[PDB]
Amino acid sequence: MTCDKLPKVPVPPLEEFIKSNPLQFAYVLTDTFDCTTRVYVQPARLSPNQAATALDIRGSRIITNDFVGGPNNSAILNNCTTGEKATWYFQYTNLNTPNGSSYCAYTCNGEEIAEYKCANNNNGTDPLQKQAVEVAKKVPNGDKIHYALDNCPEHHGCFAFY
Amino acid sequence: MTCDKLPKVPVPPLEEFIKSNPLQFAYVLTDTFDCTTRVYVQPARLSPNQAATALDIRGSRIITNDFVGGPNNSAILNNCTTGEKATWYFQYTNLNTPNGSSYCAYTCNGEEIAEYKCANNNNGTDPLQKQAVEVAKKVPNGDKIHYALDNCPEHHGCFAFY
Amino acid sequence: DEDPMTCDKLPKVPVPPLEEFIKSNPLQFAYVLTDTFDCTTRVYVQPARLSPNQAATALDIRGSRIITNDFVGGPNNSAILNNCTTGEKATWYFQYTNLNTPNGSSYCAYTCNGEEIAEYKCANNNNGTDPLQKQAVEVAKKVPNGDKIHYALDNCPEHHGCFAFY
Amino acid sequence: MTCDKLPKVPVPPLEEFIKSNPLQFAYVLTDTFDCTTRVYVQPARLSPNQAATALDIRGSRIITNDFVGGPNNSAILNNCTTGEKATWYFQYTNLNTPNGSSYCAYTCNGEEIAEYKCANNNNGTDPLQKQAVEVAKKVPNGDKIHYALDNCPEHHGCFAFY
Ligand SMILES: O=Cc1ccccc1
Ligand SMILES: O=Cc1ccccc1
Ligand SMILES: O=Cc1ccccc1
Ligand SMILES: O=Cc1ccccc1
Ligand SMILES: O=Cc1ccccc1
Ligand SMILES: O=Cc1ccccc1
Ligand SMILES: O=Cc1ccccc1
Ligand SMILES: O=Cc1ccccc1
Ligand SMILES: [Cl-]
Ligand SMILES: [Cl-]
Ligand SMILES: [Cl-]
Ligand SMILES: [Cl-]
Repeated sequence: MTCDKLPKVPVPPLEEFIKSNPLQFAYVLTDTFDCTTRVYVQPARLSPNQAATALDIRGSRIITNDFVGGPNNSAILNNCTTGEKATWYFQYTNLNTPNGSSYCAYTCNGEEIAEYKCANNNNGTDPLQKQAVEVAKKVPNGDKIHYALDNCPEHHGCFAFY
Repeated sequence: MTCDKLPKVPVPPLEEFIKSNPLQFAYVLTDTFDCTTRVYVQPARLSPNQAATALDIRGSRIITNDFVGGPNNSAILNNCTTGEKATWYFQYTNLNTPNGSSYCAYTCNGEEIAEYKCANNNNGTDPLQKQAVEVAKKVPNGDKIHYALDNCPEHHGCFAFY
Repeated sequence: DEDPMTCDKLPKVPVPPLEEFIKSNPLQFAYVLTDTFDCTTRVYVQPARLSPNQAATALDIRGSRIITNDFVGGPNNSAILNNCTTGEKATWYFQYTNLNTPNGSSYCAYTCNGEEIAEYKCANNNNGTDPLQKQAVEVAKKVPNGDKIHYALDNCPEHHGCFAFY
Repeated sequence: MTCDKLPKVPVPPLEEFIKSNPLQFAYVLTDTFDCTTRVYVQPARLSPNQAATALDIRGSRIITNDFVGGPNNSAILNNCTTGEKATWYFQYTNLNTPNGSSYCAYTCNGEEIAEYKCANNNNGTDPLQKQAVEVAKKVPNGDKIHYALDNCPEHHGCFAFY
């Protein structure tokens, strides 16, 4: 019912995310992650810290965050343009089923949800994603969570990018 | 001597490119691809044509091209923003050695080279990349081929993004 | 048809006559990119009588702090700024202006770092009620680096008698 | 003789002040207003009280006072930071001549001059400014009054600001 008490499933192995690539966010909190494609990237072989990278792609715009495991099934993100950190958790994951992948992740501002990302690669047909959104929408600030794929730009021959 | 008669090695399997992720371009033709990270993406599970996607990331800007294999060891690109096509080839590839990956690819304007991209994930240490750049520079328009990683922006805690 | 995708492709309307800006004084920045220009009031100033270069000045006022930039017209409907404190220059443009309407003034202005937006200032004097402003912000947020653009007027310090200053 | 007996010329229309923007203070009492530029601002469109604002700008610092007309050719100020009040008068004004603008204003501690400001946009060439300063100095505490543009910071390419 409040953000700090939401579920926190274990972060799947990185390989499970990469096998899901690319995804799209079906539901998000702020406007930032509307009409967005997610790509996960393994650490560079010469990276000293071996952090993976999450790519949030909206047309010609890209938002990049290295991330690593933290306590309590957290993912600690480092914004690659600013160096600021954010602590994220997974409400649920359901990766690489025979009907594809979905998950919902979130980051808190105390008892408020500061951001929400529900990703899938199956046109939003995972029944888990429905249940999860309904729960998160009732958390403080979660009234803002909305469907993120209405009236997105037209494509020019590519399926996942525009 | 001329672009049309450069080497055309077999395109490696996609998984070889993905296992090399992420790469940087050490030598390019146009300055669009300066200070750039390359990430490859598998086709979306629901994508009708099953085209892979090359991501060309320069700080906060991303260029995306779907691609599929064509005749004569070619890759056919589809710019996701404009819908413009281009036929590309690999001069050589050397992916996933015990010293990492490098390759050089090119597209032609008849006998001149229109674009050149030499990627690696080993700080430019593959012998083959030296040989291959010197050859491509000697072709019509390869005077414009330059080292692409001079004076790039400073990072904020991420290894391969800025 | 489709929004501009990089900062270099944003619209560039004519810089209104200085006098239209001065008649809009003072304005507040509803949306900005860096945090520097949160809780900020804009005042335009004509060139001084004895100004050798006849540059106007934009004042960005945050409580008891001020940032100042001389500006002059440039090619392609640019304004070229000179930071009065550092001598740093920057080429700006207007995404739109809608000054001195029956519902007041708004505009949005920007400066690019190539294809990314480096700074963004949307000002108004009508409590953010201009529909043009809202659509301008949506377009600008979508270019590289535009995700940092944010509402700039939350949790600003308490005033002590004055409407536009604090 | 005494501050309470100084001239009190009419407050010029606000448009006359704004047409004079910007000015510098050639003489002041307190060193607070040394090396200082004056800018006048019209009331905000939605200001309920419709007070104008006087801006005192010294490098990167600014003092702001809302002001309205009051009894006896007075301007009543409201410090925007402190909420504090001052009653000021004009000793003279000489706005928008063919040689530019000048004026001198003052506020009193009874018979002592509390603060004094003489502004101009013509490098202090207005004969009226000379005579008005000479007179102000002979007032109790008017010994403090000094040429205020000695030893001011160097500029970085702007005429009226630093
Ligand atoms: O953007 C959110 C996120 C969450 C977990 C891992 C990577 C990224
Ligand atoms: O059509 C967009 C898209 C992107 C990623 C996954 C699935 C669909
Ligand atoms: O950017 C060029 C390229 C070449 C081959 C495959 C994918 C992309
Ligand atoms: O060679 C290392 C490297 C650096 C940046 C991005 C990708 C790879
Ligand atoms: O501070 C931004 C700016 C832009 C155009 C004109 C004046 C100021
Ligand atoms: O929108 C009105 C306003 C408020 C404070 C300062 C300037 C303008
Ligand atoms: O600071 C002095 C003053 C006097 C009259 C009007 C505005 C300001
Ligand atoms: O350079 C100082 C200055 C400031 C305002 C008006 C005239 C001159
Ligand atoms: Cl996520
Ligand atoms: Cl390539
Ligand atoms: Cl501006
Ligand atoms: Cl004054």
